[PDB]
Amino acid sequence: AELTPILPFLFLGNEQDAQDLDTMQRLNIGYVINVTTHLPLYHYEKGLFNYKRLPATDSNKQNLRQYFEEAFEFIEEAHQCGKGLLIHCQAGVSRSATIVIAYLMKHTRMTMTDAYKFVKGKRPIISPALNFMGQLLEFEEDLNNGV
Ligand SMILES: CSc1scc2c1-c1nc(SCC(=O)C(C)(C)C)ncc1CC2
Repeated sequence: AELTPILPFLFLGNEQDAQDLDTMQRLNIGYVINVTTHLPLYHYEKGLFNYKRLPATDSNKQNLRQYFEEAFEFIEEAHQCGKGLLIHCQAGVSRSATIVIAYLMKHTRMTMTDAYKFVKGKRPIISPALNFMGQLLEFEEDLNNGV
């Protein structure tokens, strides 16, 4: 089990990490973002967390930018209510790390590169995806130009 803490209230993991109900509970997690389409929402039957599925695939054509602000609003719900969010996808953490970096660019004032470094220092293995890097570049331009 390896639930990396990015911020005190924001956690990053893969499929295997999201199946530990005992560690999720120890970290005061009450929100879960599942950035896959086929995986189950783990522990939905226990009525312990609030969930959100961003239905995405690890494809070169997948748009994750459409989901950014739907996520940012679910993250800020947790930030305010005093609970933790787990954004998880699959082994490479390509999709979930993309959203994590995006939030750190809009709500922390970081640049894309500083965000990537911040996140790689805590979870050292984030496998690459050129499709998502391009979307972050566009997002960085949109924020500096007030959009
Ligand atoms: C937006 S990434 C970025 S910004 C500056 C650099 C990089 C980078 N990223 C990656 S892996 C991509 C990731 O982590 C996901 C996109 C899947 C979240 N390999 C190499 C580099 C070179 C240096």
